[PDB]
Amino acid sequence: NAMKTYDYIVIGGGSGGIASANRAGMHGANVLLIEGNEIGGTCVNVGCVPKKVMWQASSMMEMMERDTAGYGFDVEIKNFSFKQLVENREKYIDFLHGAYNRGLDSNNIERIHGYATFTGEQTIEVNGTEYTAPHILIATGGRPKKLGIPGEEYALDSNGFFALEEMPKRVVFVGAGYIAAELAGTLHGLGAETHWAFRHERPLRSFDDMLSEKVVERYQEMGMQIHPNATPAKIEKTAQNEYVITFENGESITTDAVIFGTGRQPNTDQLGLENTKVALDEKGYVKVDKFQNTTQNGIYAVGDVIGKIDLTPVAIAAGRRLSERLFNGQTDLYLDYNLVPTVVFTHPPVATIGLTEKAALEEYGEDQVKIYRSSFTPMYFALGEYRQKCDMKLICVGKEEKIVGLHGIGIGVDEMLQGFAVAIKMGATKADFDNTVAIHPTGSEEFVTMR
Amino acid sequence: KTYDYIVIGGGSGGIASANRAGMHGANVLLIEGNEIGGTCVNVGCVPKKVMWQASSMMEMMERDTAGYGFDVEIKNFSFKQLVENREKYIDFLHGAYNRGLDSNNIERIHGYATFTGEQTIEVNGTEYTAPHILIATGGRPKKLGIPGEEYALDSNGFFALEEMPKRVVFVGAGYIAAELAGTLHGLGAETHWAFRHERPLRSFDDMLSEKVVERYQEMGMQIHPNATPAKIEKTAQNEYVITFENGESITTDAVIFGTGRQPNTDQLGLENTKVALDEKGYVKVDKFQNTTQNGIYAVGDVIGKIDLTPVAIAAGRRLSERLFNGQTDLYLDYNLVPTVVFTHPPVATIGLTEKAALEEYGEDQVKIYRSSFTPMYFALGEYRQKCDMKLICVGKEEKIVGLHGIGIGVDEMLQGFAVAIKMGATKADFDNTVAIHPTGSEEFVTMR
Ligand SMILES: Cc1cc2nc3c(=O)[nH]c(=O)nc-3n(C[C@H](O)[C@H](O)[C@H](O)COP(=O)(O)OP(=O)(O)OC[C@H]3O[C@@H](n4cnc5c(N)ncnc54)[C@H](O)[C@@H]3O)c2cc1C
Ligand SMILES: Cc1cc2nc3c(=O)[nH]c(=O)nc-3n(C[C@H](O)[C@H](O)[C@H](O)COP(=O)(O)OP(=O)(O)OC[C@H]3O[C@@H](n4cnc5c(N)ncnc54)[C@H](O)[C@@H]3O)c2cc1C
Ligand SMILES: [Cl-]
Ligand SMILES: [Cl-]
Ligand SMILES: [Cl-]
Ligand SMILES: [Cl-]
Ligand SMILES: [Cl-]
Ligand SMILES: [Cl-]
Ligand SMILES: [Cl-]
Ligand SMILES: [Cl-]
Ligand SMILES: [Cl-]
Ligand SMILES: [Cl-]
Ligand SMILES: [Mg+2]
Ligand SMILES: [Mg+2]
Ligand SMILES: [Mg+2]
Ligand SMILES: [Mg+2]
Ligand SMILES: [Mg+2]
Ligand SMILES: [Mg+2]
Repeated sequence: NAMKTYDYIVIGGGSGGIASANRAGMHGANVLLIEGNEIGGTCVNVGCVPKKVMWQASSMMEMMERDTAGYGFDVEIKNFSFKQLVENREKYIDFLHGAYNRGLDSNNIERIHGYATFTGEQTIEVNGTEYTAPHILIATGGRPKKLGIPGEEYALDSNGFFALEEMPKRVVFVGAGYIAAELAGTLHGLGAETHWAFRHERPLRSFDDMLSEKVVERYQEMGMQIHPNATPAKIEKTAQNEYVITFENGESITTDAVIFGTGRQPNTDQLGLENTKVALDEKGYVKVDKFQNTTQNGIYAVGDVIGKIDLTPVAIAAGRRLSERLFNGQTDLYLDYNLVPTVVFTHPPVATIGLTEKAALEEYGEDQVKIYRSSFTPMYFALGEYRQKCDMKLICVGKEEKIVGLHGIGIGVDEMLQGFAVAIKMGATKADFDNTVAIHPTGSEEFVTMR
Repeated sequence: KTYDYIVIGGGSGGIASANRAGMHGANVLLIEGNEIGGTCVNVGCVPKKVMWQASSMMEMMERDTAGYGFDVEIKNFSFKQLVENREKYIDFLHGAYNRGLDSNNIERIHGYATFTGEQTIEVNGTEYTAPHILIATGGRPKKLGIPGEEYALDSNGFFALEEMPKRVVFVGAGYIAAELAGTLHGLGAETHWAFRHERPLRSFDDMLSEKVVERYQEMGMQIHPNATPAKIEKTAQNEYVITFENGESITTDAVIFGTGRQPNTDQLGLENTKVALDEKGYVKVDKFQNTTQNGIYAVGDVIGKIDLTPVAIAAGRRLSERLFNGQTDLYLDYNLVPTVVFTHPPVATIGLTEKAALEEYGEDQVKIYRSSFTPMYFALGEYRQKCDMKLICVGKEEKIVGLHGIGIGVDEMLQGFAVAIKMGATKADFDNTVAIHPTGSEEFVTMR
């Protein structure tokens, strides 16, 4: 009957929760981890992992259809089974569940399958029983928002996309963020007649202009239909087993599926926070200080639920550093949220870190900003007729030309960024790049040979 | 005639130095006896990378497509078309290099130069002089030196191929043999790789040499260690038999070798200068690329330092900045130069090997971080190719003195890490950089 006591209770078994629980357990803490759905959270089950698998498949189909002849190959794709692709993808995710469970076991983590709700400042309830600890981590992540139009029951969010076991012949993606950009490129590369509709002149408005421009340009060249200045009005199911999505501008598209990515919301509703001193912002995100402390001593928060940078490695690092602080005496340790690198898996991929050109100009002024810009055809395309471009930009500030932003779009940029992120975090200048000998022949060398 | 600068060799180093000199107003003469662009453009980095790409594409189609739900058939593979297309691209490069030389007012002569005096050279029976002369003549393949050597092909012979041998034996332990072996193996040839010692790639970190062999063996390449070539004989059925000193013999359609290169200094007329050569024939130079004779300089493969294109280019450019743009103290640092080897999968390396670090700093000052994982790319098929990474750290601060990796995508990962390492990155600098997920590159910043 008495509350079962632990040193640490982690609510949510996703990127942030698993990382924080494991690190606390490694340091000898008696840890309880609570997950209501599936171990691994969003990234493993309906996020980064399945997205990357599908991207890889779509890239493979594109390479085979377009780039093989130039290298002397006459290739025929006798069949493509989207169903088998999905089955293999899900079999890998099941394997990941096992890998994560073995990691948790190695760190002596005890787990509960169910949803937790606070019942006091240091007490939660799940499946009828109460548990208490002096340290509780909220790592509940987020979930998709609804489309909010008539016929939305016919549309699919990202979860709906992953639930697909057959590919639609025609599809309309609604949204301007990286999720819509990535998923649109995936079904398009796999052969669906693909439309991408977004509200303004351009999508990916938070990205550097070079990147938003080029993602659209590259997709448009390969045959994706772009519908800018398109606000959804309604989705109608017709008598012929198909849908018609109409926009406020009057245009319409007949399609087999509508997939939307119009924002996510934090999993703080029905968490019982009224029983704590944890404050939420207007959007429902948990307020935290630099140390991941909520407004109540004894409760912490990391990951998507705090509404800062919604990436798996951020949640992981925030969670690990938090456990080092609480259970390994690293009293002053915290995660720096500046200069976090991001890769977006468009076709080709995008790499970005630091400030956009417009943000740099606003912060430092035109007289203090110098932009280096490069555009070249990767050697990979030298033998075919399709000359896809790779575009790169370095944003430098002051006499010293300190790099405050680096952006690129092109084949292979997904693997080029990590090292440059290290150098930029260290305060790299244009001179530091220039003094590093190039590696030839690679696309990466173009970053250190810009004039 | 008289010029401000005479450049002997129209390869990576010579073109780079000549263009930079012309850009600064020097009257330049560049002499090239063969093809503009030298080794890298014609019979090196460029065609090597093109063939590697074709090889990787075939391996991908045959092995990795089923896992992603594709039933694919390679109906035909035309090595002849691949080479035609490759050479068409190289011809385009010739044109671009020539346009660049024209833009910098470089005069060119097609012929082989020989020194006749300390500041005078001869080409096509005519003499030319200049107060500054750059030797950028590069190197060439060594010969096998055994009976039947004429039946084998060096790397130049490999690029001269317009058709592929069905069965092939690669001879040599260096990166050239390693790369070419992987290329023909991925393109379908029954491939053997024979080298003199227990392992190849002996100048590379042990993790890299060991894994290159392991990865190749797993994919069906036949490895023959402790195999010193003895002879090659042509049989009555128009096939070759290469025999080694250990008694092994292999019947094959071609023997391709990479047993080292030698500097192009022997027919250069250096007896007419004060330019000294080392015991192997390399031109001796100081940190500023000065030969032992004032007025003559040398860059690139001919100096026997780091035989890479970007090194030759940077040495040549900086030399021209020093000689023609008053950058008196400018020189190229040859430490921490990054290298990528296009094996299958590729190899990335910068800094010291584990053994060199241990010898230099001592066991109690060296800490090694290792990572081994299966790239997600391979998660859906039966073949789980591994990616292996190593960070070599020194002292209490764990300064990174070496970084090594083998696996898919490492070819594009290295450049940025080289910048950080050149800046003096520590393990803490890597740890303090947020990872990018999902990528292979994140494993470099998350080792424990
Ligand atoms: C389509 C898509 C693609 C993405 N691609 C990438 C990418 O390529 N790279 C990248 O870095 N990031 C990517 N992300 C973002 C990444 O998935 C998230 O940033 C990350 O999953 C956040 O981790 P988290 O621990 O905050 O939340 P989650 O991983 O969402 O975990 C929260 C967990 O808590 C559980 N939960 C919620 N409430 C309770 C409760 N009361 N009790 C018990 N359990 C609860 C949920 O079931 C969930 O499993 C992507 C996201 C999406 C949607
Ligand atoms: C198979 C192979 C693959 C390679 N792959 C890579 C790689 O991926 N990355 C990399 O960085 N490096 C690579 N290299 C190395 C790179 O090609 C060389 O380091 C680079 O070409 C050296 O440039 P250089 O100017 O010193 O000599 P070269 O490029 O060889 O140029 C020397 C030129 O001088 C000419 N010449 C010689 N003597 C005379 C004379 N007396 N008069 C007139 N002309 C003369 C020759 O015809 C030649 O064109 C590779 C080399 C080979 C053989
Ligand atoms: Cl973990
Ligand atoms: Cl939108
Ligand atoms: Cl911008
Ligand atoms: Cl979204
Ligand atoms: Cl040049
Ligand atoms: Cl050998
Ligand atoms: Cl070697
Ligand atoms: Cl070693
Ligand atoms: Cl060699
Ligand atoms: Cl490979
Ligand atoms: Mg499942
Ligand atoms: Mg709300
Ligand atoms: Mg002139
Ligand atoms: Mg002979
Ligand atoms: Mg075959
Ligand atoms: Mg002669």
